[PDB]
Parts: sequence; C-alpha cells; structure tokens
Amino acid sequence: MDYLVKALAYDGKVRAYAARTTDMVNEGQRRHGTWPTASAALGRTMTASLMLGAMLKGDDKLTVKIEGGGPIGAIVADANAKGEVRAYVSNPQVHFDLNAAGKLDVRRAVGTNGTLSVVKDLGLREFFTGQVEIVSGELGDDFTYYLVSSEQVPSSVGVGVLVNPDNTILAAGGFIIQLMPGTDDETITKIEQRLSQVEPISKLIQKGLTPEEILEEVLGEKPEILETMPVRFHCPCSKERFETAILGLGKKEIQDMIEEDGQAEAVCHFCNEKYLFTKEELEGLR
Amino acid sequence: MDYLVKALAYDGKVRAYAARTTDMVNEGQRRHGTWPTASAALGRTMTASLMLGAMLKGDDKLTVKIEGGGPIGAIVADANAKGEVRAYVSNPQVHFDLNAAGKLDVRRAVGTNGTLSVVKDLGLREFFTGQVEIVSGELGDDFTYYLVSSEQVPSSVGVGVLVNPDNTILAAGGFIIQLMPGTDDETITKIEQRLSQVEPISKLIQKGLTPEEILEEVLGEKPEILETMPVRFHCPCSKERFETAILGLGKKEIQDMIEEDGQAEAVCHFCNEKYLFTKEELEGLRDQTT
Amino acid sequence: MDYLVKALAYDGKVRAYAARTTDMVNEGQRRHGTWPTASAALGRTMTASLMLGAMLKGDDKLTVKIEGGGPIGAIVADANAKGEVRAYVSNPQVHFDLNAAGKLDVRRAVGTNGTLSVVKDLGLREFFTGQVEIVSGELGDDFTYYLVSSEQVPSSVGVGVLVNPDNTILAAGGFIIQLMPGTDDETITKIEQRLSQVEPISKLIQKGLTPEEILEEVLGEKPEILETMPVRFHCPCSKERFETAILGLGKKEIQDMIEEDGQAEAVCHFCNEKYLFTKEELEGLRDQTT
Amino acid sequence: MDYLVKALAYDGKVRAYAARTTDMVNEGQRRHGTWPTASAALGRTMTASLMLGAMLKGDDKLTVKIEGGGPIGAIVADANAKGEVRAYVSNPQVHFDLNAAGKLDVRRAVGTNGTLSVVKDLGLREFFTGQVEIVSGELGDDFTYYLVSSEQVPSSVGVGVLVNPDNTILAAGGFIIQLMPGTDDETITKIEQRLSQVEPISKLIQKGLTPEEILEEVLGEKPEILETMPVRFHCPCSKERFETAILGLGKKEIQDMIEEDGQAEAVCHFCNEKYLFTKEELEGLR
Ligand SMILES: [Zn+2]
Ligand SMILES: [Zn+2]
Ligand SMILES: [Zn+2]
Ligand SMILES: [Zn+2]
Repeated sequence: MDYLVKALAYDGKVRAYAARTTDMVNEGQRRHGTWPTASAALGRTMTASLMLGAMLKGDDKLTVKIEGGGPIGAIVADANAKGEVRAYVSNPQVHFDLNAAGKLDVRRAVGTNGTLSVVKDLGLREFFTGQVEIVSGELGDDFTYYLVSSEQVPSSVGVGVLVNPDNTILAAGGFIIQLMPGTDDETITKIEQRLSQVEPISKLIQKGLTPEEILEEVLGEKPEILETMPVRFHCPCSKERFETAILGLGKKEIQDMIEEDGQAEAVCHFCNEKYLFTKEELEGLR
Repeated sequence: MDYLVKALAYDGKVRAYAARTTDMVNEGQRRHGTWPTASAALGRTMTASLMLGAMLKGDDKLTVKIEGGGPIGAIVADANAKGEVRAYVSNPQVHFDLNAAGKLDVRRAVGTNGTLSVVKDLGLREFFTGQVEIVSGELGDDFTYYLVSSEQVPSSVGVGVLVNPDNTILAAGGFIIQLMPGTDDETITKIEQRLSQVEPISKLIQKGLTPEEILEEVLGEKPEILETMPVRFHCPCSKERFETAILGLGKKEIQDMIEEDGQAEAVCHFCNEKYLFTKEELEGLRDQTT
Repeated sequence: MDYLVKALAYDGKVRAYAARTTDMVNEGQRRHGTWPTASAALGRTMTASLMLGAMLKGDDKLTVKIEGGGPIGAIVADANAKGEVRAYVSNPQVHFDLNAAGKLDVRRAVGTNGTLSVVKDLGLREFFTGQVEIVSGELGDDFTYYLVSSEQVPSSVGVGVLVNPDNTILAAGGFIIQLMPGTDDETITKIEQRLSQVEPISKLIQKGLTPEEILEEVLGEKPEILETMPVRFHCPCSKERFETAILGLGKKEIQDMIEEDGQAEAVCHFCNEKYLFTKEELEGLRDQTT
Repeated sequence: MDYLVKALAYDGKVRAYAARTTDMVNEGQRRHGTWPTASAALGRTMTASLMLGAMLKGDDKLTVKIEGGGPIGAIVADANAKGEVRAYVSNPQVHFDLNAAGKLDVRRAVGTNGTLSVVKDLGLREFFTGQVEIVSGELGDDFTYYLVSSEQVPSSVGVGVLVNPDNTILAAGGFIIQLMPGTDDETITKIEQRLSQVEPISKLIQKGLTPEEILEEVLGEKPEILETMPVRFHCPCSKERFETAILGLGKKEIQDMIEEDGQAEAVCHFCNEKYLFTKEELEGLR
C-alpha cells in the first residue's frame, strides 16, 4: 500500500516523483519510539530520501545525514533504487509545543546550525557527494535547497507527516517536482505560481490523495506515469555481522563481558534490532 | 577567436555545449612544453573541463583531476563559469609510438587504473564532488561516463586535439550533448546515428567549423544559441604570491639562497610561469621576514 | 598542563611519543558540541594526529581525514610540528547505546567502509600522501595500520578519551611506540606482552599518569626524553577571513543579507567560531566591494 | 648473477641495501636502444628503483616517474618486492659530450626542471605517494633527496652505470644507506665522513666489488646480511591485454587499420615488445 511513482509532465519539461510512505514511517516510529516531533522529522527525512533514492539506478544507493544542532541530533537515512529505506534519529525523545501555525515544531527539534549531506555510492572508488547548510530546519525546504544548489536542478520538494494522538503515524507522503533545462522562461512561471497556490502537502495527504493525485493537483495536469514501485522500510542487518562488531573488540573485552554476565548485546542503530550473544556464542571466539 | 557556446536543440529536449580551444591548448603546450601525446591528454582534459565549467554560473568554479597511473602522472584542470581554464600535467614530456589506429596513444599516457574526479565550489557552504573510475583512458569516453554517472541522462562528450610535428597545437575543440527527459526515440536514434556516423571533432575544427557548426553537424539541426563566451588559459598567480611564500621560509633559508645562488627563481606549477628574485630582492625579503 | 613528549627507549631501538590532551579535546567538544560517542571519535583522532604531527619538524604540517561512511560523516584534523591541532567532524551530535563491552561505540559513529588519509606539507615542493583502508573504526587500530603500512616497522598507537555524563571530557591521551631495526626478540616480546597486558590509556591519564609515566608503564623502562612541548587546539581563522569572503559575494548578495536579516553571522567550520557582522559593518562591505 | 642484499650495520642503527644490476640494465639498453647517456640515466633509475622496491613487502609495488625537462623526457620505473623491474625512457636517443669530469652528462639529458615522484600501490584504495623537485639531475642525489625530504629518512643513495664503447653496459650497481632514529649524534658523523671519503660507486663497480663488498667499503665494517634475492628485468605484458588497447579504439578504427593494411600493431612502452594483429585477429572483434 506504500508506493512511489516516477512521472513526467509538460511534455517532458517536468520530471516528477511522488510517494505514500505511511507504513514505512510507522515502522520507523515503532522501532525507534520517537516522540511526535521526532516522528515528523524522521518521516519527512525518510520520505525525501526515498524519492532521492528513486533517482538512482541498479544497485546504487545513497545516504542522507542531517545534523542541525537541535536536540534530535543527527538524522541518517539510507535509500536505494529499489525504494528500500532504513533511517534513524539520534535522540527519539524530543517534545516541544506546537509552533504558531499549530504544527509539530520540526525546525526546533532539528536546528539550523549544521549540514544536509547526500552521499551516492556507485562502487568502491565511485561516488557523488553534495552538502549544503540547513537553512530551514523543516526539512522539505532543506532538501529543495540541496537539489537547487548542490545538484543544480531547479526543484520543489514537499514532504508531510501527520501524527495521531496515540503517537502513531496517520499519513506520510511527498513529492519532488523538477524543471528541465528546456523549460521556457514563462512555463516556469506557470508551474511556480501553481505550486505557490496549491494546498500544502500535509493537507493533501490529510484528504487521502494518492501519489498520482498529488502530482496532478500540484502540477495542474495529469502526469505521464513512467513507473510505479512498492517501497518499504528495510534493514539487512543480521547477527552474523554483529559478530564482526564483537570480534572487533577482541578476545579480552570478550572474555570479560561474560565472566561477568555470561552474555553481551549489540544494537543496530538503523532498525533498533538487538542481538544477544550467549555465553557459548561469546566463547566461539575468545 | 577561441570561444564556447551554450545551446538547446529539438525544442529544448537536447542541451548542448561546444568550444574551439586551439589557442588555449596551444598556450598550455607552450607553457608546459608538452610532447605530442601529453598535449593531446592535456588539451582533451582542458576542453572537457572548460565545457563542464560552462554549466556553472557566477563565481562558481571546479577542478578536474585525472589520475590513471600512466607516465603523464596527474592531469589537473581548474575551470570557472567565465570561460577561464588553467591546467597542468605532472610530467609533460610524455610520448609514444602511435597507437594501432595511427593516432596519439592518450590512453597509454594517462593509464587505465585510477579515477576522474570533479570537485565544484558552488559558493560559501554549498559543495559537490564526483569521482568515477577511468574506463577508457582516451578521456572523451571517461568524461562521458562521468556525466552519465552524475546526471543519468544519455550524454556524449567529444574532445579532440591535433598536434603539429613541431609540437605546437594545430587544432583543439569539443562538444557535449545531453538528452533530457521526453526526447522521443526518433530523435535519440537520429542523434546516436549522427554521433556514431560523423567526423572527428579536431578535424571539424581544422576544417574551420565554428562551435555552432559543429553542433549543427552533430545534432542534424541548427541549435538554438543561448550564450557565447570568449575563453582562455589563465592562471591568477603573480610574483607577489611567490614573494609571500619565500618570506615564509625565514632568514636562514633565504640567506642560503643568496649565498649559494645569488638569486632565486620561483615557478608556478599550474602554469609554469617563472619569477626571478634578484640578490637585492632576496636581501629585502630576508630583512623583512621576522 | 596538556603536553607531549618525544622519546627513545631500549638504547635507541624504540622510538616513542606520548601526550595528555584532555584540555585540547575538551576545547574541541565545547566548540563543536559533540555528543559522547562523537567526542571519543574526535578526540582519538585529534590525539593521534597531534602525535603524527610531532614527527614533523619546523613549519611542516599535516592533515588527517577519516571517512568511514558512518553517521559522524568525515573527521578532519590538521596538526603541525609545534603541537597545535584543529579538528572537526561533519555531524557532532552523534551517539548510540554503549557497545557490547560497555564502552562508546566509536566504530559505529565512524563506519567501517572508507579510508584514513594523511597529507603532509613538508615545504615548497616536497609532498607526501598516504591512504589506507579503515580496518577497525575504533581509530587506534586504524592509525596503527596506517603506521605499519607507511613505515613497515612494528607500531602501536594507543589513544583514549573518557567523557562525563554532562558531555564534557574527563580525560584524553595517547601514545605511539615503534620498534626500529635491531630490536632483539627479547625486547619485542617484552613490549608486545606489556602492550597486550596493561591498562587503558584514558584511565592511565585519569589516574594522573604523565606522558612520561605512561611510556614507562607501556615500555617496561623509563624512556629517554628527547623533547617536551606544550600542545593546544588552535584555529588561525579571524573575522577578517570571513569579511574577505563576504566582500567576495558582491553588492547584491550583501544587500540581501542586510534587507532580510539586518546582519550576518559567519561560522568557521574547523573550530565553529562565530563572527557577527552588524548592519553597519555589512553596509561598509557592500559599499567597499566592486 | 644480478642480485640485491638487505643489511644492517652498527648494531641496527644503519639499515642498508645494495645491488648489482648489470644484466637488467643491459636488458633495458637492448630493448630500448638507448644511446650511452640515456643508458646511464635509465640504469641509474632502474637500480635506485629496485632498491626502493626491495623496501616493500608481499605483493606491494611502486612506480618512479622522473621528468626534468631535458631531452630524454620522462623516465618511468616499476619495481616490486620480488626485485622485478620494468623501466623505459621517453627518448632513448640522447647524445652529449662527456662532462668536465669525463662522465656521461646525465643531468643535461634529464634536466633539473621537474619532479621525481614515487607511488606505492598497496591495494585498490591504499597508496603512499611522495614527490620532490629534481635538484641534481644526476639521479642518485635526487633519490637521496626523495628519501631525506619526502620520506623523511636520513639516507645516502649511490648508483653507477659504466657503458662500453659498443654501447652495451659493462657494470651497474648501487647502494642505499639509512640512519635509524636511534643513531647518536656522533656515530652519524663517523658514517657521514666515511661516506664522503670512500670512492664513488662507479669506481667501486669498476673494480668488481659485489653488493656485500660495496656495503663493507662504504660502511667501514662488514654488514649483517638479512636477505639476498635475485633481481631481473621483467614485464608481464601479453598480446591478450593489448587486445584491450585495440578493443578500446572500437569497431570503426578497427575495421580501418585493416581494410587498408590487413593488420595492426601495438607496442609496450616498458619493454618494447611489439604485438601484431593479423586480419583474422582484428576481425575477431569488429
Ligand atoms: Zn538493522
Ligand atoms: Zn600560475
Ligand atoms: Zn576557525
Ligand atoms: Zn612489456
């Protein structure tokens, strides 16, 4: 039921993407136990990251790191060309009152003193990196700035997350609209005004609009859908793997951890799975 | 008379660039005293860099570095948004027998085990880097691979340099063509055919085709010109830069210079400009420095 | 009271370095507002860099860059031959649950897919670079691997940082031991035993062991001291540097600053020093710039 | 009969290397057809490079590139931990009169406006590089400067090549002496003076001294020999390999080269083996 669409509009002058990510954002919330404001920052990042990741091909993948000096600390999302995302926030426990407009105060959680970086991993010696300063802190506008100023593509990013009173996620989705080099300086203005006039993405997702519908409303025309794909929260961590974490400590600290408890545990930061090594298992190296 | 153009074609679905860089590549050859194979590697790199630079705006700028492990060492080119390039290679006097096609063996000079990287300065606190493997060593195809990797639109970079027996440059130029979204398949196979179907770019320049004409030839239609700009080899070094560096050595090292040599020649590695500090200049610096 | 020593031991067959860097790592923590795990990565890197720097002479200097792919991003440290370090991490507010040994999970912050590189400026036209894979992520072992790769003598780098619950630094220090040619096997197994047999370096510092005492403890004999030096966190940035950068933006961008903000804050990314340009200062710059 | 020794002296305070490279330098001369002055530059580079290469371990390897602006152009040598060297000069045809001292005028051939670089390849993302300016042009003293100033190890390099009237090589060999960190400022002076007083390496190789003997004369004591190994000119190029060169041109220039000659050739720059592709062979791609 979560998915992403790749689209064109205006006869190939607009390259567009849209997604519905309610289930994956709910899974992020549950795994990390984020408080509402942190959920909003997490889901906004996850959704934007997924759509960046969909711009990739094949086995290529990317990582977004945001750390604006606010109490949530660093937010990291991995996304790939298959629409698999894993993401965490460094401090899930962030509470503030609503802002003046009655929305979760994401910019106070994130902070605006630091950077948004995107690292694309194409192979062992092949990568593309980009970095800008966080100028908004609401995340959607920071991703816009990344696209416009580091990637130098005229773009508009909208991401929205609605949090239920019980702290679960009601809805999440977003879009990215990009104007291609060919676009005549006049059709640019038709789209820029219609974007500036349509309802914010949070309102659109509140009404239950699908990704195609969101693109149509925001664009003022039905888009050519190039591809739809399913998307999911996914983290490939496993116990064998955390072994290497534990191996990396050695035979000393390993002989300890035990002789003192008869066990040890390690935690995946992306998905919060916990791995317990029993006494027998720990002995299998020491 | 060297210059570059920015262009669209096929109702804005093709974005294109082209340049004639004979004079600037000749300046590089002259400054660094490259041998033919190395001039070809240097001038291909310069021309490709200039065109990437043309995709920037304002005061932005970029640096290309090729390090394939070959005898030429590193090839480094700075390019800004205003049509100015400076470039050097580690080892300018690099040359070989002609390759099996009777052309300059650029791949042998460059090496095929290493990377091509592009680092962009896009303003205070806006940063972009890319790095790809060298896949060819002939450079045109490497830049194509960098562009396709970077922007994931079909791209084609052509660059050429013809060198005279006296080691001077006879011609240099290039183009970049990129097919944006919504390019229909008729235009693709038009363009791809033309591409893998038309003459070498350095002979088009030698024939005296303009940048505009080259795009017409390659594209199959007259391009829409968005901008033309003069271009040149330029390094902003000056004697003052080197004076400052000599000062930073301290009195002792300077006095060594005066005593064993009576003078000092400082050389910019980017453009090989040579600056001479007389005994008296150096005495002034020894006495100025703390 | 932070300082570093240079030493020999076992009749000159062992070359050694040690430092107490509590205060400088505390300055880095404070400047950048690192969270515990990131302070440990930052301070380990700083201390290792300082000691590498101590192997240099004169005005020479070096830059360490760690890029393992982890959440902290890049860790960059400049170190000179005069005991001065500046360093930053991309993302200071990085932290996790304790690792399986109940210690700060530095490897998780750093990542284990990337490189550690060292670029040395050894004078006008003398250059040295090294780069190795990250093998651990815990940093001590990575620096050891860099040194063994570089000089091919048995080496050991220890570095530690203890952080308080309030995020301040309680202790930081380190050592490097290298076994030169002709070290007999009795001294090797002496040293290797001691090494893989003695307490953590950050607790030795907390206990209030000096650098000298730490080398004694690790080596099994009192070292011969060759040099002691004061050390510190220092970044030579100043408001003037940023003024110059603002000037370089042009009148228009500056006027935007004045109009939308009434002022401008410029921040050094190396040391996070914050410089404030009042409306009037900015008016001065807008009018000065061409 | 060519070989290299690894040594210590002065109870581990001196780390030393020496080699006899007459046969490999003769092979370089024959392959490239160097004229005498070029032979001297080539052999000096080969011998120094071999001894640098012996400092390496395992499968690690290095490349020395020298290009001083003189008529010989770029000199490149590869050397590995096994003492395999391959090396060429860009212009083998360099003639000058003898210098004032009656020796081949290597510095006029090489030139002193450019750099000596050494790249050590430890793996795909692992390398050490060093570069200095060429300050002598005679090569031995440039290698000394590389070791002293880039690698920061107090060192003395001696390399010598004697060329026969018939242009073949009569002798070639060299040494490197390094002073270790422990060396007391007084035993440094005993060695520095004895080095400054002994006969130049060309004279020593003229008299037929082996590597061990050269170390003993230059050191003033018999060295501890740690290892001896055989050394050779070796280049692993093959026809299959040059295929990739030719493949890298494509199917067009390939269809040509032929339809016009019925063949094509490519040449290894390091060893000057020539590879001929027949009409049938060229067709096996086009
Ligand atoms: Zn996980
Ligand atoms: Zn210059
Ligand atoms: Zn600073
Ligand atoms: Zn060969």
